[PDB]
Amino acid sequence: EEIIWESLSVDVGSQGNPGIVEYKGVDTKTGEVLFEREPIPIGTNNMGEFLAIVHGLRYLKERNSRKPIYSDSQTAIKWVKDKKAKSTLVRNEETALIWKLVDEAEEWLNTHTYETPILKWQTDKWGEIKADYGRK
RNA sequence: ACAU
DNA sequence: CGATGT
Ligand SMILES: [K+]
Ligand SMILES: [K+]
Ligand SMILES: [K+]
Ligand SMILES: [Mg+2]
Ligand SMILES: [Mg+2]
Repeated sequence: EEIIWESLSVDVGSQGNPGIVEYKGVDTKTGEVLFEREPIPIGTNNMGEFLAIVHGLRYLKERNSRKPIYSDSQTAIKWVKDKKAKSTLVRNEETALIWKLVDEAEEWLNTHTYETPILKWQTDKWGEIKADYGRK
């Protein structure tokens, strides 16, 4: 089982969990940063991981790219497969933004098609995903 | 347990 | 040490 180097890798970064959430996507081969989301003041690790995959899907579809996406998040991979982010985060005025983005990401999944393979990055075998923030 |  | 998730 080898790395598919012709791929996009995504990851969340946070200050606290729940806390400030951001995410980015990189070229797995080169590490070039292809997109970065502006920090969202409150969210969870898994909401951010989910938004990162969906953004990757949208980014690759817009560019007519058939590359797969790597994520290290078992949870977010399943949420994308299900088209449903089963987060426990309370809904209130401070979490409104992240929940709006998550709701809109689900809605995009429910209105668009893609063949993009969404693959588990095998951290145990390969080290940290190339999109990692270096904060652990 | 496993994945973050 | 705490948290988010299956
Ligand atoms: K990190
Ligand atoms: K990890
Ligand atoms: K746990
Ligand atoms: Mg991650
Ligand atoms: Mg990481």
